[PDB]
Amino acid sequence: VKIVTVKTKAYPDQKPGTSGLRKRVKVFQSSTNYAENFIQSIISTVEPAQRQEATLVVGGDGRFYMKEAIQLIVRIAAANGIGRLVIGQNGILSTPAVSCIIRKIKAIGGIILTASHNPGGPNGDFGIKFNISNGGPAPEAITDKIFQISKTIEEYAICPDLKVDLGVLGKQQFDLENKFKPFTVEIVDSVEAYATMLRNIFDFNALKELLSGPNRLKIRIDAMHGVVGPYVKKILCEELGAPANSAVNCVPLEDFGGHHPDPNLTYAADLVETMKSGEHDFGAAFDGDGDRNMILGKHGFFVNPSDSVAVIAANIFSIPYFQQTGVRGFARSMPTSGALDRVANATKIALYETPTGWKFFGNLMDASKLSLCGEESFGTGSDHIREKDGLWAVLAWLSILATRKQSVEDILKDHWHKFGRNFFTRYDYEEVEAEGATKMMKDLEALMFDRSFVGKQFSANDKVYTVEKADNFEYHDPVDGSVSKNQGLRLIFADGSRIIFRLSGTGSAGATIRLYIDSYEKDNAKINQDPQVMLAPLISIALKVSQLQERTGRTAPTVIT
Ligand code: NI
Repeated sequence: VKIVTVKTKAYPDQKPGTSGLRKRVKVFQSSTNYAENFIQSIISTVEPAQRQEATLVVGGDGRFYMKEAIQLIVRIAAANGIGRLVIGQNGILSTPAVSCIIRKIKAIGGIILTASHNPGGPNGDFGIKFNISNGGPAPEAITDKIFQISKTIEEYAICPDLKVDLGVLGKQQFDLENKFKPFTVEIVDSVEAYATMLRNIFDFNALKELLSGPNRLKIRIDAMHGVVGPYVKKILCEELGAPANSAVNCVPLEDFGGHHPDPNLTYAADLVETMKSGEHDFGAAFDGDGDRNMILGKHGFFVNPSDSVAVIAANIFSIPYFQQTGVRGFARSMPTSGALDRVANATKIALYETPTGWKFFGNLMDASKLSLCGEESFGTGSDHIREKDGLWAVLAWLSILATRKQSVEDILKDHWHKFGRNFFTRYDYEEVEAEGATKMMKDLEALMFDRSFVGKQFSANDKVYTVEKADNFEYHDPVDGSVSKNQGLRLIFADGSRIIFRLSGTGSAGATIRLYIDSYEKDNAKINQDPQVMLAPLISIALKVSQLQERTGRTAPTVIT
């Protein structure tokens, strides 16, 4: 194979986010050398002396353009001096599986080709996420270095002629012009190392009894045509014995069947209606790359993401891994509800409240301070890998149903009557006019930081809300030293209720308002009544204090979660 050097002209917009670089498919296939430039920049962060012995893992969610970009990664990694590439069969590898293999075989890191729940196909998105040797996403120091290189790059090395068959398992060796060591590409089964790790975390025998036995839990798992479909089939159906019909949408499609792979009540509607029937005991959906999940009980019973980490926390010792390893700590992002706190308080186990994004969870896990973490945005994880894991959360729930022998509906009722209930809801006000929003935030801040703000009585209907604390949440990471200021406007009431305003805006189009409402309840009787009814006083107070309808006009929210 020959090594060619291509003279390239650098790009200004290739700044990698926390989830790597994402741009619509079109930018990648039209902008000459966009992909090649970025890939050579990722490889360039690996210094020469380390390339021969380095192994990089490559894989993706299977959306359109994935195969063309993997063939580009191979040719540039090969010309650049990287000794070996472990590619998942057909290029398919979920984000939890790539994290698992990097750690397993001690790789330098890996390149994950996914834009998570963002749509796929000719007119959709495409992303290139870079993960490091601990198995987790590359930290700011590394993402900005890639960004410094991309803006000033003049040339990239490539083996144009080299091509590998992604469908054939085993080792492929290639010789590169004048170079003494051959380039090795290893095609690995997409599910095997991942299922082997899960085989030692959970008790696949209790689960084989649960899914196959006389009692047989009837489940419906929707993989929304994304990467976890091969995994559902081989692990839940072939190994655990769930009938073939338990796996819906489990064949990776390039456009995700047109529709977005986003695990929620709106996008996973087809599964929510199939669940409403009553035939199934448990239902579940996952996103494009498998690190997020949605849990459903009989008759469509929505198990809120914030309640879900709390239930797994309140029964964590039902899982063999936690029994043999112990629980180092619990954690959640600040917008997420207080249910995990009520479980954490019942034990001498530490609870961390972190801002939004994996980096916070990853750092504490690497510091051996975190075992189970959750987010209100359909995210659940543990320290078994350094990424969230959607299928791990489903087998953790099936292990709890196996142990308990109760329904999902009953596990949450018994949970709310022990720990009390955190009625949680999230209001999304997608893209608004920035000035009004910043006023709504600034005036609110001023009003929150007052002498008479604290301790005061706010009230409407059922409850009396007294302002115990009020701020703009900031975090000082204990591991990397970072400080993340003004992460969110908090309103904390003395009973346990809370209102959180988060402004996720854009210096490109406008600004998104996110309103999260967490209201605590302890009464045995009010605990089971509907969340929109019970949360109404605080939603009206949130609009009356923020004056959102006043400075932005909008009455109703775009999305309700
Ligand atoms: Ni994802």
